[PDB]
Amino acid sequence: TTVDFTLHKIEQTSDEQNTGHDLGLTGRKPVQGAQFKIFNVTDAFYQLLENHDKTTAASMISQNLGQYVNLQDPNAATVTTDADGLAAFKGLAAKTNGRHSVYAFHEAVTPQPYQKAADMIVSLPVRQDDGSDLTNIHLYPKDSLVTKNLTEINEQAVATKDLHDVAVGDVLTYQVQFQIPHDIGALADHSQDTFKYNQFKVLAYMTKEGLTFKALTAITVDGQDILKALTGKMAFMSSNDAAWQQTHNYPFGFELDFLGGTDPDAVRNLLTQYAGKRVTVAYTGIVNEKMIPDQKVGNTAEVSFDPDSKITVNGPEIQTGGIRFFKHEAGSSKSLANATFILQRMNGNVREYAVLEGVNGMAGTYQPTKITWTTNQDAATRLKTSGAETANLTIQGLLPGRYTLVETAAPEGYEILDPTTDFEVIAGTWGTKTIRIANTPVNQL
Repeated sequence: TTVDFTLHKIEQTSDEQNTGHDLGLTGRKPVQGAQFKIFNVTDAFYQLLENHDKTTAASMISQNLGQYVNLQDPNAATVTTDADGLAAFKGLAAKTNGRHSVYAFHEAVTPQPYQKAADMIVSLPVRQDDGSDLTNIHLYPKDSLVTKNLTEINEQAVATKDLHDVAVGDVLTYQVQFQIPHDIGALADHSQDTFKYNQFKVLAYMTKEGLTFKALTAITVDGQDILKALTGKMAFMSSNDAAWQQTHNYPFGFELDFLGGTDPDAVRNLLTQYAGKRVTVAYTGIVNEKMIPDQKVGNTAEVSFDPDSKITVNGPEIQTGGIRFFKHEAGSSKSLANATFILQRMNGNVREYAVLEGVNGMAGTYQPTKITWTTNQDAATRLKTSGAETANLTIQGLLPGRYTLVETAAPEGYEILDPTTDFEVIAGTWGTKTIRIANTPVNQL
């Protein structure tokens, strides 16, 4: 007599069981391209069963399957999940050497950006509220999705999306969610003293200049803050440290390893308490003067447990606005230096004026570290034009929206023509055109 195993590979995004029956239209998301191997573990299971009870025997095999079977086995039948997450092992022996057969299921390959489902075993038979046994046994393995996201801007929450308009000086809270393996505390297969896992590296980075690393806000799992307990027992590094430029050359980022630090055994035990559960690693970065327009910068995140393999996920991109002006003489393209402006906006029937930080010495181009807005007009930063050729006043790090450039003082020898120049900042770009501004020469005597 024979038996079938239908697998229903599903996505997991939270903390979470196999009745053996079909659960029908569950309304959950499938996972295609996950290879599972099958192993008959009957003999090895029953040899364990002499000393240990059934739950203990199963636990023992769940961790360290490669101890009890050969995982790199050509003989072992492999099945890959299809577009609906379906995969079936057909035609297995319901009994093996006089006992009801016990089969194990190892996820051999696990697609991006998913962590593997636990190694599960099934001891036959599975029976119902009438004593009849199943012929086809439905299993619902769970691949935990690795995510990355931008969650807060200046400590305020924001609607999740793939492209965020920022302002220079903004603090951006990013997050990386991922699973703690169910076999984290396990020892290596065929080893008494060495551990299975000896690396648990999370590596976030931008390949472009926009951000500057601030901090590592929190680490949370099961609604518990871990970081406070963790810090000093794990290897940590940001792009602010000189160690970063040796191992990487990414402009921004950080690399945390739980099992790469001073006290890896201590952490492994803590990690085991929440084994299987999903952690979240929050970190902040600040938008610097090197964040420019016509630029979309995301970060990536590389979760890994060895140098050989890694799970890579991408978060949302960020861009910021800029604008150029060309202050000229009326009826020519002669550049006019030392024309004085201030930047204005409305804030609901109320006028505000821009104050720029980190802006001294700068004349033509302005590349501030922050911008704030005051109703006291005399406190606004007075902008000066250069003698530059195609554009002699540029400003960056603005949010998209509507502004007004207000000429406070014309350059000497000239009178103001258009005192108030209304203009729109376009999302993530320098804008449609460089905005020309004429000035009338007064032929003085």
